[PDB]
Amino acid sequence: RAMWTYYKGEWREGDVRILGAASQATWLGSLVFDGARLFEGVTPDLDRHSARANDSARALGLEPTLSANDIEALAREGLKKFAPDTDVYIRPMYWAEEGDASTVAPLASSTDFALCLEAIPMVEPKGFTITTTSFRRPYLEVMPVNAKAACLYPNNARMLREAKAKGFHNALVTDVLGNVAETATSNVFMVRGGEVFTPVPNGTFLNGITRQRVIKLLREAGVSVHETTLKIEDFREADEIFSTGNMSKVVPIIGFDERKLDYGLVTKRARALYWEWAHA
Amino acid sequence: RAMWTYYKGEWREGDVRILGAASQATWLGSLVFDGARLFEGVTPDLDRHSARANDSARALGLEPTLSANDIEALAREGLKKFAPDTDVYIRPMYWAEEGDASTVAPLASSTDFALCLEAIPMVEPKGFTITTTSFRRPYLEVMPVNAKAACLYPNNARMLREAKAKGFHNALVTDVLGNVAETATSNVFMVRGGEVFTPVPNGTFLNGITRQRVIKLLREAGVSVHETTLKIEDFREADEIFSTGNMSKVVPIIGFDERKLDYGLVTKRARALYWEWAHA
Repeated sequence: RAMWTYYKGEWREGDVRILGAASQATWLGSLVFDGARLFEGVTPDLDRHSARANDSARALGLEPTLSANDIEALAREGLKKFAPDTDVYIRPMYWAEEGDASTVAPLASSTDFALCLEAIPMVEPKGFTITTTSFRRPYLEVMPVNAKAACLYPNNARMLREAKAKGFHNALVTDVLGNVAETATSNVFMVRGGEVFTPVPNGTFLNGITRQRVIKLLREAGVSVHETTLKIEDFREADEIFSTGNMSKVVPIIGFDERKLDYGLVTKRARALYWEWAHA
Repeated sequence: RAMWTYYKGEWREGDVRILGAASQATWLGSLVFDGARLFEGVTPDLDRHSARANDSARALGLEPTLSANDIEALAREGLKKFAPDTDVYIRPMYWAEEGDASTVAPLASSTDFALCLEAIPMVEPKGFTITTTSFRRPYLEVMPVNAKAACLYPNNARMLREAKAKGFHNALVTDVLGNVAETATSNVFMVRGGEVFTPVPNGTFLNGITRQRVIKLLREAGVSVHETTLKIEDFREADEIFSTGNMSKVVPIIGFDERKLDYGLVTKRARALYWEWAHA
């Protein structure tokens, strides 16, 4: 429950109201965000997550108010406000307060910032199940998909609602071509014949920072990782399925519709490799 | 600058911060809104706009807290707080404060409400110009487009930015099939041979409340109105082009790229007919 938010030059505790009833971002959707993690005393790829927040802001027509180093430095300061050995979820946020002459389009100079830190214990994942969804990923021509932006997630939400209705935690999501992109909440991986396969980045989903780190570590450990075009059929044949993302880094997928799947060895190795590097 | 906002059972003037740093809606995009208008002492179709706010909410997985009559009554109470002869933009808003077990999907029971009234002068339009845009309308398969939702507008923002880059106010927007849908901010109409043509609803754009009113009134005045598929070429050859929407109701489009167009006679009839009905 413990929470600290940096807003208007001050660290503030608890619930901090940051968006106004007449803020452009509030009803016209310009807010972007990212996510880093403090756990077991370390903050892996905090620098990369800090940098992407600025990228996402610019991708949404905002003008980021802090350098990547500023955000990282501020994050580390905020973490100090927590009790020792407290795991924290770090969410930087940019948004426009005003619109330009068109009202709908953001006035870049009106960009504001907030950094929200929430105490969330880092727990070993028990894994989750997946099913298909009737909805698909958008693409750049119809949504700003090249950004970690709030406006993209109601799509993810309805997919999750659908999955939940069907008795599953999450959904395996395809792009408009019918090729697997990711889950409704995170990048997806599969293991087949001792090899790791993951959807090739094509811009319809975020090429996750955790994803890249895991690929890098797996290949360094001698594991073959293929970034290629994957279909639903490929995941039907998987020996293992897992996901990567900021909150828990590496999470097993223990069910795909009627096929139950074990928490696999290669997934466990991936997670082990991440933790080694994080504490190196 | 004058503003009155109803939030947590209380009216407050000026800037009211309604969305929290950790509100689900803030970084996951679940806020919906509508827009009605007070001008010259009347609030045409306030009831329809109030009702659609609940529709959009359910379309975003929210559970609206107020009936349409409740929303309208509140608006009428708030409007009394403004100085006489003040034109007001009326914006009801729904959003989720919490997410469910998935974090990303909104917890319907955590739906909250705010009604923001902004004094915005109703100006007699001189008309605006349009150009084409590289971006397209999304569709139901890839976004929850069946709602007046904040998450749908950063796409429109890109359209406006692109239009501004080419030296025009607004964009004439097509769906993925390549057919004209609307403008980046409002429904579009054209006039040809004394007949009115407007894009047929196909789910890629909002069937505006103003749009429906103008169609109804024109037909009652003996004007032929066609809801058909229109291409860019149709607007290239149009005798008149105009737009409808809550903000200014009926507005002429006086330019399509290099081609200037007059504020046409049928457009003037539409606006006159709207104002007549509005003051009835």
